Amino acid sequence: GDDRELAILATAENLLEDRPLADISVDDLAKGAGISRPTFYFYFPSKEAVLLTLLDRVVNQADMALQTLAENPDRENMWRTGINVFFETFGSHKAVTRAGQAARATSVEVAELWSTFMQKWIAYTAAVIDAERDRGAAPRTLPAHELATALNLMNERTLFASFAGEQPSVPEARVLDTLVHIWVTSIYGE
Amino acid sequence: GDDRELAILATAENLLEDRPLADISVDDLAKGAGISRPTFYFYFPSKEAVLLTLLDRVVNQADMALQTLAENPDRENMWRTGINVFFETFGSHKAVTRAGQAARATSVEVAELWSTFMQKWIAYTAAVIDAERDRGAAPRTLPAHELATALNLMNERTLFASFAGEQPSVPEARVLDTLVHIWVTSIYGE
Ligand SMILES: CC(=O)NC[C@H]1CN(c2ccc(N3CCOCC3)c(F)c2)C(=O)O1
Ligand SMILES: CC(=O)NC[C@H]1CN(c2ccc(N3CCOCC3)c(F)c2)C(=O)O1
Repeated sequence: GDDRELAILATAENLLEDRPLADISVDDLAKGAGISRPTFYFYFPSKEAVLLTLLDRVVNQADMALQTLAENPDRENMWRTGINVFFETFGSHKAVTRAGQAARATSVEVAELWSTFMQKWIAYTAAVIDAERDRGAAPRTLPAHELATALNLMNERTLFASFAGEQPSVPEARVLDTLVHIWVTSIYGE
Repeated sequence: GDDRELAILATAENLLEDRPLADISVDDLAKGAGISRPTFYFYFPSKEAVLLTLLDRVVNQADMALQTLAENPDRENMWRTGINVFFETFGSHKAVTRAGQAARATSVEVAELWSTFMQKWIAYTAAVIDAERDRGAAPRTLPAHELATALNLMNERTLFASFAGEQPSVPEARVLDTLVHIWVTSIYGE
């Protein structure tokens, strides 16, 4: 039962590494999962729903890793370890990341899923900036929530350009340092 | 001759304010332009080609405005006036901007057009950062081209989220100040 669904999900993630979702059929997904097409539709209403579940797993993986960091005890290193959660989680799931990004234009559930977790991560970013200002380590410059929004959107666009190998992009081996520098200077700079 | 093409372009930009390109037909474009459908196809092979021409006009408008600034004579104000070129140009063409962004996923000519001008604007950003470092006004921190890439991708994503009213986004009345702060602190901060 659970294994057939997992088999579908594993096949989809494996097939997404070689071609986009538009070049993958339900028959492809069923074959790689060792099931029939009617059996597929018992577990998922569409191949788009399979992607939604894959993306949901990846964004929740990143969210739970951030929560783990948040519950635990320099300033540059604090932000680097946190940004790294997203660099490593989405970089370990590049095919799903890329396909989920492109799905936002056509899937309201995917758009709402991405929007929901971006709001959460921006609010937590803003809370950390506020706490940094409260203790006197960061200056009171921009409204923290607007600063947090821009920095998070930067990371979204820059990480996914690097993972997709877009032209232009920051080389993947340089993107962590690049983002950390911009976060640290814009949060602590006066 | 030239007027019929211009009439097609004006109709498309006007129709794109109320609905996406997928909800606009060649018959819509021909009717608003006061021509027949075969006459439309004399001027453009598809409605996607009409969008390409519209976007080409907008990115060249922004590029030429930047060139005008570049040929002419504080540091925060220098970057603000330059970022404003893109805020005003694309903000005066929000429907085309939005439709052209979404077209990158399906149109190679649109993707290459956006990629071409982003490379140009990143290289010019990097050259200004370098000149700022050469004269001693900016510290030698990140490689200037990688810094320039991240900042330009930030502006792309943040401007277009604000113009589209996405959730999350920086309010349009705050996005110029937000971006200028992040550019200035990350270029001049040590
Ligand atoms: C005190 C502490 O633990 N600091 C670590 C920071 C990291 N971080 C954060 C949030 C969202 C993101 N992003 C970037 C990538 O995509 C979306 C969200 C991010 F990179 C980093 C945050 O608030 O905690
Ligand atoms: C000395 C001088 O004239 N400085 C003004 C700066 C502004 N600027 C620049 C380039 C690309 C962008 N963007 C952001 C929006 O989308 C893509 C490119 C930008 F905002 C700003 C640049 O190099 O000149």
